[PDB]
Amino acid sequence: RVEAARNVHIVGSGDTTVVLGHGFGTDQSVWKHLVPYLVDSYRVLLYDNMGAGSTNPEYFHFERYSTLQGYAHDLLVILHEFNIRSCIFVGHSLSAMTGAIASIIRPDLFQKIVMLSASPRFLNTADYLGGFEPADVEQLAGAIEANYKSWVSGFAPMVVGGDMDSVAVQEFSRTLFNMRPDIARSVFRTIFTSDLRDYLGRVTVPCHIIQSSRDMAVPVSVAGYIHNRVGGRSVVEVMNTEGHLPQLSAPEVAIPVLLRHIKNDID
Ligand SMILES: Cc1c2ccocc-2oc1=O
Ligand code: NA
Ligand code: NA
Ligand code: NA
Repeated sequence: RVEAARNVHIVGSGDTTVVLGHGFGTDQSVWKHLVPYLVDSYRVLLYDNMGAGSTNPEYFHFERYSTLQGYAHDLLVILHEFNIRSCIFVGHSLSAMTGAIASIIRPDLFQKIVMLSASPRFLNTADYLGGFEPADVEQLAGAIEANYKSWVSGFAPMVVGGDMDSVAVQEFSRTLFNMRPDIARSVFRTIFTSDLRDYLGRVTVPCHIIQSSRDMAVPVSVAGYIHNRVGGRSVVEVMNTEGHLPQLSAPEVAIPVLLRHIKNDID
């Protein structure tokens, strides 16, 4: 059941639905410090993607999940099946891009996109700074197929930032361990070999572009890159936070920023 893989969950109520997408290695629980502050005003729809929960027996890695375009298509199917009208889409990490891709096809279904820790491409070119040289990609991949357990122990603190002991690193490690290792590797490869830069000018719905100032995976210049290239309205806010999952690791800072961008129009 594709429904089992997505694990769509709804909470809250209101005239507007907020759809929350998550990044690689985590799941919808990454939004645990945001949801309490939305449910009074919004219906909230959460879903799992990018291989999350694939240690569940009922999980099957459908063919559509071979590409980020397939995830974008699947998001559109979710919006259809849950009768979504003009959602506020909040995408962490690559789900910002699957949301953006989807919004080019059904802009009528998106009131806005709020991007958190988004990047259209991690690998550098001669002319584009994504934050990774080839050596960096190969070193981050590390033991992902040799020894999944070892890989997680190194990957999780690097991505989350701060220090290995933090609850956020523990949480990210927990969700990584709810991924089947083969799926983690294939999705990791999909992501690092995807290049979404060409889509940006086709995006027309308003984009609120939020990131940590100190994110190992997303140089500060990436927020500006997106801002300069999208085809509709946009705004940038770079937070004084570290790490790729600041909604989990620095909620005291990140949650009020997210709420302001959810609740208020540009501009
Ligand atoms: C694969 C991958 C990542 C690796 C490191 O940092 C953030 C990432 O987000 C992703 O989707
Ligand atoms: Na697949
Ligand atoms: Na379906
Ligand atoms: Na608004």
